[PDB]
Amino acid sequence: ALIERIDAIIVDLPTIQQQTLVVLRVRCSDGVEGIGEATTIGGLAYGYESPEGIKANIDAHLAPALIGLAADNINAAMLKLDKLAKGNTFAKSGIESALLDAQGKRLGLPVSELLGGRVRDSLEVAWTLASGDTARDIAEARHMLEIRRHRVFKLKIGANPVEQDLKHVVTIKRELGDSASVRVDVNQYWDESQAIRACQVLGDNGIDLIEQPISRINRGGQVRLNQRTPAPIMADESIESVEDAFSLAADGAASIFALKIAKNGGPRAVLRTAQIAEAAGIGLYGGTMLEGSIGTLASAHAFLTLRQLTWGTELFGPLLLTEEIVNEPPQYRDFQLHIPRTPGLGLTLDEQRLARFAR
Amino acid sequence: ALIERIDAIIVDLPTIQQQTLVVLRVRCSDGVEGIGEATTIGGLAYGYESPEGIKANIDAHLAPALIGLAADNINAAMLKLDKLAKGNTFAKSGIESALLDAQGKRLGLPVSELLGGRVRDSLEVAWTLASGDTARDIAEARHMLEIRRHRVFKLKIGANPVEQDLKHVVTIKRELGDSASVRVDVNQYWDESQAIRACQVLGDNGIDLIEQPISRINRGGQVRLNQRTPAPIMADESIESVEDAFSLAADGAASIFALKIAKNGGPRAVLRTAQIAEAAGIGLYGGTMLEGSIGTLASAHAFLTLRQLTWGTELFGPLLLTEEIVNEPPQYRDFQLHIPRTPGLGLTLDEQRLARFAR
Amino acid sequence: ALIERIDAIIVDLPTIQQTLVVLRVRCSDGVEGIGEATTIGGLAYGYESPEGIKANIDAHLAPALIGLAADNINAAMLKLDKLAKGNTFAKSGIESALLDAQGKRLGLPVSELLGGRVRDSLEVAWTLASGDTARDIAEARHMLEIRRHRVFKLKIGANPVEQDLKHVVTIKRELGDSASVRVDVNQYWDESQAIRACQVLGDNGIDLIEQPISRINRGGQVRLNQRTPAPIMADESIESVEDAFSLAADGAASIFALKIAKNGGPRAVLRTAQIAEAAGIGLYGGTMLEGSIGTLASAHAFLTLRQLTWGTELFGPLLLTEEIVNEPPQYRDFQLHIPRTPGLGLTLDEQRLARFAR
Amino acid sequence: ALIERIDAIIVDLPTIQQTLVVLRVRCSDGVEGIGEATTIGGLAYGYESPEGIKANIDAHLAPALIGLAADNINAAMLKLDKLAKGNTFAKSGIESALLDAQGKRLGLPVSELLGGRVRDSLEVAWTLASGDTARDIAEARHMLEIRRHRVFKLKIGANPVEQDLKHVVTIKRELGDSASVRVDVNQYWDESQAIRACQVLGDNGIDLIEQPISRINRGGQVRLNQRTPAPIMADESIESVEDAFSLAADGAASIFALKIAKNGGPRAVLRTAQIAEAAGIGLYGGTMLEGSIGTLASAHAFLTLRQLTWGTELFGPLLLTEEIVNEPPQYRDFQLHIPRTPGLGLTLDEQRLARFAR
Repeated sequence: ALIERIDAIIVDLPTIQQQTLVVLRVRCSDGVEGIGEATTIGGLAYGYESPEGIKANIDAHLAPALIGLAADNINAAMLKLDKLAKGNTFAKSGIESALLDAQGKRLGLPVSELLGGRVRDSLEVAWTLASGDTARDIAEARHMLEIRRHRVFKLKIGANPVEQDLKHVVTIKRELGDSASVRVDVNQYWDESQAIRACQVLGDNGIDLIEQPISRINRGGQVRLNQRTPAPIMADESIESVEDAFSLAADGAASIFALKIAKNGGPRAVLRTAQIAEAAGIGLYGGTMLEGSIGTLASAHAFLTLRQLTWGTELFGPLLLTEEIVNEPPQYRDFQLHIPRTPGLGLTLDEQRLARFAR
Repeated sequence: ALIERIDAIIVDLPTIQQQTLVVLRVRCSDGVEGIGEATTIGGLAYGYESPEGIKANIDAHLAPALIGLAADNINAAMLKLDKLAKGNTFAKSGIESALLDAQGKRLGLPVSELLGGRVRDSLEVAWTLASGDTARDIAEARHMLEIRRHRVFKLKIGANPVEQDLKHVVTIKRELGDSASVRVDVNQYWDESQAIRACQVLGDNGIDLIEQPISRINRGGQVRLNQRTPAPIMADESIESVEDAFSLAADGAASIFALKIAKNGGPRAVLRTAQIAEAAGIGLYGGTMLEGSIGTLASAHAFLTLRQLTWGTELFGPLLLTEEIVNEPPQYRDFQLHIPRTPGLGLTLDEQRLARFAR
Repeated sequence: ALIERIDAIIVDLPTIQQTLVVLRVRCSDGVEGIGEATTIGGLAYGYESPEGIKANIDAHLAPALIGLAADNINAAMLKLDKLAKGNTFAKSGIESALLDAQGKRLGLPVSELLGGRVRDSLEVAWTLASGDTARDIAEARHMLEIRRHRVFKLKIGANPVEQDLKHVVTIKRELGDSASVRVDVNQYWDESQAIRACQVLGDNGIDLIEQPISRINRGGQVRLNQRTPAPIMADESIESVEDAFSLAADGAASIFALKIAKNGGPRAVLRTAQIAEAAGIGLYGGTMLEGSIGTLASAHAFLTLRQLTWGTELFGPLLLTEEIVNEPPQYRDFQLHIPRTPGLGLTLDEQRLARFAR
Repeated sequence: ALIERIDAIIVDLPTIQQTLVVLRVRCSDGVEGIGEATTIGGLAYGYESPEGIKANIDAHLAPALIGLAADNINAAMLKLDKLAKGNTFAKSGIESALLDAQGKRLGLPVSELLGGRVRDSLEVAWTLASGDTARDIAEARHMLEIRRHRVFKLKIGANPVEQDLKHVVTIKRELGDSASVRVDVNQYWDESQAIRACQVLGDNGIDLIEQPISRINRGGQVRLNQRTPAPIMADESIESVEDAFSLAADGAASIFALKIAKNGGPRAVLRTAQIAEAAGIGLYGGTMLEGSIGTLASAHAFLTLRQLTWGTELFGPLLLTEEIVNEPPQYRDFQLHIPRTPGLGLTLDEQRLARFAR
């Protein structure tokens, strides 16, 4: 089987205002087509790759290089892209995901099987409390706990005065008590001078982990916080490649790594980061860039092969979408995401919805 | 335009007993004259440069080297002074300030514009509670808060027994509560054996940051305190040059840097320190050597170009003066210092007051 | 003066082809600023490709600046940093254009806007690219003859080590003291290969070794910086100003190559240059092979530096057969000469722009 | 397909004897996978001996896998990690057999199961073992003559330093550029001896120095990695994948020897290989002198690596006079050629298996 065609479609989907995704379709000579997803959050704010640049680069450089190569030699295809292109992990993630989807369908096996074999069939899924209103957040958390959908919550902070964000988080934790795990994500917003007292308060008031309190540019401060923060520090934005992860582990910059296929280069590349982490004794967390079912499931097939994910995952992207361009709704039940053992990613494109939302 | 003349005038001004300033006047061939200020605190106690030495060095070495050079090539003039003179940052600060003032007037642009462009028009201004009497300090702080002049206060400590200074500060903080930010400046007075418990008490009792607890000679202790003090440590006296700042950031000696044009070599030189800080993720604070409006405004035009100043500034020098040798009183209103977009520093000399206070 | 419109045009020029991205920033006061965001061969030398650069300027970068004050460049650039991470080549092209418009507006050269120059010309190196030893030596001798270049660079690492080594050493052997010979490995070797390679190179009079190993091996660069008999230069290890700080703090290189495209503009490159100065690191004016516009923006910044120990490699325009600029760069007596005219001192050749635009 | 039975058979083969442990994993779907757990001379080169390997597979390892899904190798291997610590040789033999059965099942070669190959053959070194200088040079010249090997390894450290040094240098002196000469000290020297030895070696064109000192001297390897003029290779310092991480984090070697037996299988060795790639470390395909089965399992993994700077030493089968496999390894033109047939592309020679089994 040879790679015959690769399409990159930008889609704008409505949310509970809209999430933009880059859907990849790779048609192989044997009639099999694989699908993948390259998604990011708000244009360029969460990465150098935007949906437009991703499409531009796939069309102009990445796809032309693969047409005519064997579909079933995923290693050769990706190694070729690395040689031709520096970075561009989001784009490479979608392509790898599509190639793995296609190979799974072709052999009748699920992607996790191609990746070695699963050790579980479901994954714990956290939930971001996003209203900004403390009371609403508490109400929402209790509701999600009642319907058994989530029991691990995450608050995004850093954009308001430190004391304001602190008050918010500590209040939600006191109210929920030991009924739920509460974590925070600062997304590099604080500088070390701010993080010093903040991490102390958070750690002292029951917050389980602090995700990326300061900027990736301050490597030394990450090492110091990793030694002094009462709550463990998780690296997210500091990881923009498998080599970054090695670098962070050697320095003792964090005790937990967020695993994101988009920042590593696909399902196989995230397993390298995970393995570097495992070799050094660093805890794992299944991360997301809020992708729909394709990218969420591609991430999921990889995480199912992992020995332990001490902190669970945050694969809730599909729950934020009102519409999807896939026909099979994901299974969220009893605090987890359940993954089928069907061929490939086990997804089928909703051609009607794809045409409607494509731009 | 060529630099035609440079005068260095020592002036003794009355305070709320007196502050000595070195006023610089640079006359260029096109009729434009720029003004600058080289000021220090109490002779030689806060630096190697005294008003007398500054005047001696400007007259004998620094000025002669610039006469006849182009007024509008500030980079060439300063680089020339560095080649001819080691250190002498206070003197160089006044000259740069005067050269930037002159160039701004010449092109009709404010100094901040020459420095790249402002991102704000006003700056938060802290206030030093100096009576030494706890009760008076509390009374003063409440008054300044009431008239909306200051909401960030700083206590200078280190000269009395540790417990005495500690009691003083903690009492002022308990009384003011969350209505004001309270910070301390030890000016290198403690040794590390003292700072260990002191920083712990201060940090535990609501003090936001500790400025220069120990001597610049103990680099290792600054690194340790930066890791163990509950409240972030700010470097001030450890910075006597742009290279010192780089050195301190590489060592992880402090999480905040006080920015002073006098200790760096002028407005442009302080931007280098700030940039080294920004590149390493270190927080910034706009410092002062208690200069009048000229040096305060020269400092201000530089700080307005900075992305963030997590800790505000302490540009309150003019408020301590009963008389000034400048005609335009500075704008302090609603907790801040407001900076005009007028040419140069936007100041004019009060020739009558200058003649009267010159010595 | 407000920013009214920003045009990003992809142009393919023939070489002795090179794809450039030309920026045109028109301001409400009638002043137009021009800039250039250029890379080498698609995505092989950076994360940005001409197509992605344009896509991003058109969809994100430019929209954020329309209506802003054209004269407050710091404010404009700080806005792009907030809306987009990375994207240094695009950001560089935009800043260059702003500084150009501002120079024209004030009737001052970009170098003055950046503080004031300390020199009027920069030493320029030349890359011997035939791949043939006799041919390279003949080319170098010629450049030396016409007094155009006396510093030559050799791109190696893509052939068996011993071959590349034999090549470089022969060239230096033949030229001797008449020239300065340097190599650029562009991250091709691994530490195990560079150990002996660096030793051999240094022992044979090569002045410097540019980026021998990959930026991913920080410990190796630190080791090579301490053991290589010839100084190690960082190039690809620098992808932002903070990287420069990081490398400096680690003692990973004794020389930093300075490229506006990799840092984000003539101002961002000065931040990198100053961090290096504060640490005692040697400087080198680098290039991404841009035409005159990009080369001149780089130049105006390099003219303000107290010292460029290893000179520059701003020979970019020389590789081109045609330019979309009206003023050809002045290359004479081993150097590039920069006028004191307003802005970048360049104007668009509308006719040729339309011809090579795509 | 479930795992139905696992047989571990000790076989002694004559050499130009070597004891191997052959694994036969039979699955419920009729597919049989074969593997090999081999070490050199009892317990002198590892913690596992043929007798202990068998004892442990029979009493612990195998019982835990009976009934499990044959096609979920990761799940099976993670089970062994939990029930038994260490035991990499046994674990390696088992994984090799599973991958073989899975390749046969799917009709795909093991290299494809591991991701897909980037080459069809691997460069193979040869160990000159007569111990006699003239004899070694004659042997090397011959291998070069028949185009079988051009890279030779010399095992030293068991004689007075000056003697061993004199030996190696003479061989390199005589062969010159016609060949790549390397040494393996197998932890024989102490740091005080390696200081001068490494210097002399490097000065005389030896390409690399494999494991000069003991894994117990971490600081020394870090020092030797910074001072030795020739690159230092880690072999015995690697006894698990985590060790590889540790050595990489410390900057203890610039090259890692890759051996499935020391890491735990073709998959475990890829984990080690990738940690090395992430750090900029050079790779070398190593061996524990296994016959075709072990050599092929190693090979299929090495074919997926982007780069093996120093080649391999998969000459194991060549040392044997008889094999219990039906397909002889294809050694030609300095390399080992690996087919694309299902699994390891090998089948058991039942007749010979029974003859040499013990």
